[PDB]
Amino acid sequence: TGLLDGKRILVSGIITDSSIAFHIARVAQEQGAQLVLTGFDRLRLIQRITDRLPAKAPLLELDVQNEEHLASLAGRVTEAIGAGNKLDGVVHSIGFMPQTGMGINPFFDAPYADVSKGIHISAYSYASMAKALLPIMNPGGSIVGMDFDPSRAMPAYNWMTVAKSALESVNRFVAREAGKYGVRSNLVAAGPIRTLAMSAIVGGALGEEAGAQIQLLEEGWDQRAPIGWNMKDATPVAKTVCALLSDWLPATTGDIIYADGGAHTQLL
Amino acid sequence: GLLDGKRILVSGIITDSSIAFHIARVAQEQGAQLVLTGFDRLRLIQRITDRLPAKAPLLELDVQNEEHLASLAGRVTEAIGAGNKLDGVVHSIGFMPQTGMGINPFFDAPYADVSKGIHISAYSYASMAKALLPIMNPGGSIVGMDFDPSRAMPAYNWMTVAKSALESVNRFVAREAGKYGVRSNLVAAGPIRTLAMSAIVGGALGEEAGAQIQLLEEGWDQRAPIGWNMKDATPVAKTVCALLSDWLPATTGDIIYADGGAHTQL
Amino acid sequence: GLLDGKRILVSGIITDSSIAFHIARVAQEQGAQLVLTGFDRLRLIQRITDRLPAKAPLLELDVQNEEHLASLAGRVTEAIGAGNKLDGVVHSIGFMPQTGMGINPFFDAPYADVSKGIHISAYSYASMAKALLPIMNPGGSIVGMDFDPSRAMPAYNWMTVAKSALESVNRFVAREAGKYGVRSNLVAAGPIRTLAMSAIVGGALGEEAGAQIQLLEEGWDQRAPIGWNMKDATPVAKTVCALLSDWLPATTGDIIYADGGAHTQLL
Amino acid sequence: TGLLDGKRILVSGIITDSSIAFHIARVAQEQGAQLVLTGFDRLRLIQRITDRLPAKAPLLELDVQNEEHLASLAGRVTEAIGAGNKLDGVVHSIGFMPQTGMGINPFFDAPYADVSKGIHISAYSYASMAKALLPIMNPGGSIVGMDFDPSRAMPAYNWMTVAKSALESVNRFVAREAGKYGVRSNLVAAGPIRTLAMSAIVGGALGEEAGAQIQLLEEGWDQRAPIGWNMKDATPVAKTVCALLSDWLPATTGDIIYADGGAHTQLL
Ligand SMILES: NC(=O)c1ccc[n+]([C@@H]2O[C@H](COP(=O)([O-])OP(=O)(O)OC[C@H]3O[C@@H](n4cnc5c(N)ncnc54)[C@H](O)[C@@H]3O)[C@@H](O)[C@H]2O)c1
Ligand SMILES: NC(=O)c1ccc[n+]([C@@H]2O[C@H](COP(=O)([O-])OP(=O)(O)OC[C@H]3O[C@@H](n4cnc5c(N)ncnc54)[C@H](O)[C@@H]3O)[C@@H](O)[C@H]2O)c1
Ligand SMILES: NC(=O)c1ccc[n+]([C@@H]2O[C@H](COP(=O)([O-])OP(=O)(O)OC[C@H]3O[C@@H](n4cnc5c(N)ncnc54)[C@H](O)[C@@H]3O)[C@@H](O)[C@H]2O)c1
Ligand SMILES: NC(=O)c1ccc[n+]([C@@H]2O[C@H](COP(=O)([O-])OP(=O)(O)OC[C@H]3O[C@@H](n4cnc5c(N)ncnc54)[C@H](O)[C@@H]3O)[C@@H](O)[C@H]2O)c1
Ligand SMILES: O=C(NCc1cn(Cc2ccc(Oc3ccccc3)c(O)c2)nn1)c1cc2ccccc2oc1=O
Ligand SMILES: O=C(NCc1cn(Cc2ccc(Oc3ccccc3)c(O)c2)nn1)c1cc2ccccc2oc1=O
Ligand SMILES: O=C(NCc1cn(Cc2ccc(Oc3ccccc3)c(O)c2)nn1)c1cc2ccccc2oc1=O
Ligand SMILES: O=C(NCc1cn(Cc2ccc(Oc3ccccc3)c(O)c2)nn1)c1cc2ccccc2oc1=O
Ligand code: NA
Ligand code: NA
Ligand code: NA
Ligand code: NA
Ligand code: NA
Repeated sequence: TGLLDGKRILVSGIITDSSIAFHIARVAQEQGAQLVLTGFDRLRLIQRITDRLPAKAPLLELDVQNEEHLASLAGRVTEAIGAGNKLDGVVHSIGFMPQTGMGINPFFDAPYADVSKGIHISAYSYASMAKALLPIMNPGGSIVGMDFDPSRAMPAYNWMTVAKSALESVNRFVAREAGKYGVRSNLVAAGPIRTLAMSAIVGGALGEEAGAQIQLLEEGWDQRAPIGWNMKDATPVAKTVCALLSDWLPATTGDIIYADGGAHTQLL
Repeated sequence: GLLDGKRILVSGIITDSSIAFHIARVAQEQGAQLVLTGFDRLRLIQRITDRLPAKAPLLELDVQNEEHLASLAGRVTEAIGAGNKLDGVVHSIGFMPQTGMGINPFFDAPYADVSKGIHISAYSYASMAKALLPIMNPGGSIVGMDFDPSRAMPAYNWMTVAKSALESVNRFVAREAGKYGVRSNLVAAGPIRTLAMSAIVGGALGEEAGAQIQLLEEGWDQRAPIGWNMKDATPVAKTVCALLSDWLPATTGDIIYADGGAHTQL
Repeated sequence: GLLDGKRILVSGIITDSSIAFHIARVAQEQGAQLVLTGFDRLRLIQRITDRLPAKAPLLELDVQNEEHLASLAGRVTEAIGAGNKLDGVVHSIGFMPQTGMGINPFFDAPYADVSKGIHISAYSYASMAKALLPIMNPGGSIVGMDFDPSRAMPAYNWMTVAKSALESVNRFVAREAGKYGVRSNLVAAGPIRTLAMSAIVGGALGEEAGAQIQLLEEGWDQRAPIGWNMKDATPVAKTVCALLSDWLPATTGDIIYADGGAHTQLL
Repeated sequence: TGLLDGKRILVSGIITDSSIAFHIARVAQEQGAQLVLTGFDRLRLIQRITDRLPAKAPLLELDVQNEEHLASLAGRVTEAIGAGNKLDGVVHSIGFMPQTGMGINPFFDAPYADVSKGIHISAYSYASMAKALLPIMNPGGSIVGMDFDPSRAMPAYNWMTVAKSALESVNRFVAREAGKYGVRSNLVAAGPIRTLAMSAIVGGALGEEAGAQIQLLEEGWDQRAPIGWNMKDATPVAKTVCALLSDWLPATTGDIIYADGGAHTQLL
């Protein structure tokens, strides 16, 4: 009956009820999965959000820049799911880039310390989480990360585009490691969705250009997408992540699935 | 069932090893009601499809025959009932004359041979979509079979060119299908022992067929981080069923790789 | 001269706006000795090729005509003199019937029309390489013209499919050409005002031809970091001459984009 | 006469006479270019090596991680070429990755501080040099960087593959900035060449397998390449860089030219 019945899945990246990770968790629970959630920094606020999910799920703290949190993660997950049990899926829905690396801030003015922090959180941490969690994953398992197609340069995304290009490369090497465990590793390249990162990181960096730039982004995406695109609806993206967490894409690994309305395949 | 209540047309069954046979079997296991299409050997195809878990009507369809295409939607509507439409369409059809394959020199394939292969293998994806889109429901899905042609390779020769054209046709079919709320995608599969692999590819390789196919399988399984078994079409069938389902609703004009991850590695 | 001493065959001249006319002009300015091929209206084509800076023999070549292809190497050898070989070949040929283009419905193009377009626009790149590789020197270069078909777009319709096929053919021609020490590559150009743009692409757009080309050009120039001028074929002709030269000796089966960098960007 | 007659070009990345940058400089000088060279750390060795070039060229110190070197670079180059003169070309031929990020060292065991150093030198510095040098470049100018095709994961290249994926993305954004000055930015993806980085960095990280792994790489590359490939010959790569520095690829920017014998377009 449920697409993920009997599956134990770790979902990182919930910060608000608009987070892509919130919708992934909601859809996964609706489909029978038992979740373990991870949150960063504002744990009291995150628990208030995760209480809105269909079912209870333990929340563990994880700052991906914190070596101690990573070294303890597998043990804390095992305590949450019970000794002897393993995870079937892991969702990396994490990203960050300082303001200097985004929007109308000049591309050449982002200092390396800022870009490095963004690449650490947005790309290297996909390898860090796989390293910590592969030893407690079952064969047939699935690791999924979130991508924003960085094949071409574009306005505002700036250094986050470089971090996503690095993340696509990391995913191909993580697939080589995960294959030793019978585990798949893939990214879902989503179209634009109204989340806290889009408003607070992207929107805040666009300044007086946010209104026009985001309208043109939204309109162009919906126009290029042969089936349209609704930036207010994360459900099609959440369903796609759940398809990769399921047993229905068993031969796909080190790859990118586009949940973008088909926009990347069209010029206009 | 993943496809409960869905009405899906599946083309391309010729034997019980056909990729379409496994797609049809998995779709039926998942609750789909099928309409099947077959080319030329209707008596053999009926005997083969009697091995599927459930009954399904078999319609004749030669994609080079304009009359078959012009009458196809009406014949499908008769099989599924007036007022009912399809939710899914699977194109699992290919052909290339021997001159366009194997050890036969690339430059020696005459255009009449290449053209026949492009007609059946690439243009017909647009033909089947033209015939069936008027009888598809919104939220529907059209899926075609691909073999990654982004880089030249031994033996695949002109079939590589037909698949490159098929990928381009798929992106334009997605533009037309979107007007109906329908998705169009290809599944690029790794190598599977089928009649086309043995008769068409192996036939054109001559004395080197066994050795070249062994080298292809071993190399594919090595490159693929999760391995690859050419004797098992089930992972490819499951991937097609995922695209026919409501679980990839935002993917269109695209290519899903069901190849063990081989295309992403060296 | 970049091409001093080189003997190069250039197909595809029909008007003095043809991308092939500008490739031939820049190649002659750079010291190359040319052999030209033309289709159908050879008397008219000779009057156009008389506008080039230097004389060049003009040969008839309809790429759908097996007899023309079978005699081509002998006719080229007669034009350049026995004992000499070609260093370069330029394929700057394309055609698609109206049904396969513009506002005409993508599904209404009959296969006979699409097949004719694929024959002329893609298979012929393999035909010309088959006919001419036997009379090419090591270090030589075959160049074809492409229009980036990696993503679908309005109006280009079935010509996009033909260019996707041409890209795949080019990778296989590189395998054959490598046996002769010859490179094979395509140049994916941005939009240039030529007879095919006006008569074929524009012809199939009905009343929207002007609006569509102006919007295509504006968007292309905006997206291209160095800009794009659709009235100037010289940057494209120079790129083809770079591939015909000895300065890209390790590039084959590939695509070089002379499009202002538009394909690598979004606006 | 010369392909680069009258052009003033800065060339970074010479360490030995096998460096790709040494062959780029030699071919550029044979084609009439006037060079300014930059070197890192081993200036006494670099000066002796550059004395083997066909013509004299000033050598300037440049450590791309040193902010003071980058801030003074344009003034130092202007002093070398004369006030009132500007550069027509810039060649970035710089790369580094700590041993943990390469060879048989496990992908997951490379600490972020090591990956970050490698990404700083190998990818971010392409944007650093463009920021420093664009104010002193003429319209019609050209910036070229060196790439190794990272579109697919492969043995041994490990985190350097991630740095090159990031560099390709950086190049597309440097093209947007360089276009404001009428300057092109592109990468050359070269096949394998026996250089100090190949022997000391890649070979060093392969341990006891260095000889066999490099032999298989060379043999396979030459087999896949329709026109073949010679790892002992950097001249085809140097000529390709000179073609991009010339006026003969005037409409190509934010792009990647493959000087790899055509290997990337084939399977065998
Ligand atoms: N919203 C979009 O349009 C969109 C599109 C494509 C891809 N994505 C990607 O989806 C993912 C989720 O982003 P979102 O849009 O849902 O925004 P969001 O703000 O809801 O989520 C971003 C998450 O990253 C977490 N994070 C930041 N630093 C962290 C750290 N040190 N350790 C652990 N977690 C950390 C934040 O706490 C937050 O939960 C990101 O990878 C983003 O790049 C988003
Ligand atoms: N077998 C593989 O390794 C493999 C891998 C990737 C993709 N594919 C693709 O999968 C598809 C199915 O091939 P397969 O391997 O299952 O082989 P198969 O021989 O089982 O199927 C090929 C089918 O094409 C049909 N066909 C041929 N001419 C036709 C026509 N005129 N009208 C209608 N149908 C026609 C045949 O009747 C047959 O059913 C093809 O598109 C093939 O290129 C196969
Ligand atoms: N104009 C553009 O914007 C543009 C952009 C990118 C690529 N291209 C490509 O450049 C090439 C040249 O086109 P153009 O734009 O210069 O237009 P054009 O009309 O000047 O040239 C097209 C040429 O194809 C020739 N041709 C047609 N059928 C032929 C046949 N049977 N045999 C031999 N030659 C035949 C015509 O005679 C003509 O010389 C084509 O491949 C085209 O697709 C054009
Ligand atoms: N050798 C190959 O097979 C090959 C193939 C493709 C691409 N490449 C690329 O070509 C470029 C040149 O490498 P190579 O193979 O000639 O090796 P090399 O060892 O000759 O050159 C590497 C250079 O990087 C310089 N460098 C390192 N850290 C630096 C810093 N902090 N500041 C400034 N310069 C610094 C070194 O001083 C050296 O000159 C690199 O980007 C490399 O990745 C090499
Ligand atoms: O990327 C663009 N603008 C910025 C942008 C991207 N997005 C989507 C998104 C939101 C939040 C994300 O999460 C994050 C987390 C942490 C840190 C930074 C982002 C994220 O990864 C992606 N929303 N706004 C544009 C692209 C574009 C493409 C085609 C044509 C025109 C275009 O115009 C644009 O403005
Ligand atoms: O493609 C290759 N060889 C030929 C080949 C392809 N296949 C898979 C297949 C079977 C039948 C197919 O169906 C059809 C139907 C109708 C008409 C032609 C084929 C089909 O499309 C694809 N099996 N053998 C090779 C690729 C390769 C890649 C990497 C390294 C080495 C390689 O070596 C190869 O030999
Ligand atoms: O009208 C459009 N596209 C059609 C097109 C293509 N070209 C360039 C070209 C010319 C002649 C060619 O030569 C040939 C020769 C023989 C046979 C067909 C074409 C050729 O290959 C390519 N010019 N117009 C578009 C309108 C648009 C408006 C706004 C934003 C984006 C857009 O994108 C479009 O692509
Ligand atoms: O990448 C590979 N091995 C490692 C490798 C790469 N290269 C070429 C190179 C040398 C030095 C470089 O400069 C640098 C500078 C600073 C820091 C690291 C490297 C560089 O960027 C690239 N030589 N050995 C392989 C690729 C591969 C592809 C197809 C089939 C099999 C394969 O097997 C391989 O072993
Ligand atoms: Na749309
Ligand atoms: Na494997
Ligand atoms: Na569906
Ligand atoms: Na522009
Ligand atoms: Na070779």
